[PDB]
Amino acid sequence: MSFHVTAEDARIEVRDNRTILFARLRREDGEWNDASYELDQIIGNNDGHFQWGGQNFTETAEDIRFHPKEGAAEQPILRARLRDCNGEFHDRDVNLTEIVENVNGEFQAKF
Repeated sequence: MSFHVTAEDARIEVRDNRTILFARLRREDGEWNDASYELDQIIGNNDGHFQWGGQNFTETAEDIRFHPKEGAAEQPILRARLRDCNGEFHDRDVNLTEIVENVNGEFQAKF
């Protein structure tokens, strides 16, 4: 059970009302380099529904927590409370690791 060796420092943060994800990534050289990339251009909130597309949903969301590995499943889910168009806020979750992948300490959006 090893999705990709192991994920360390793989957490997101709120920077300038924008989502920012940083983590140690390994390049083909076999070296581990800590990279940081804003998820604000990858994830998004649509009227309270979690829809990753490219929005600074981080400002319209709370409880900004990312877990790229869930127990033995190593399920990468992004948790965030979004506020629905009615004004109701609820926590949502989406597979962020499946959105962007590691390309030698860099990120690439598959969606």
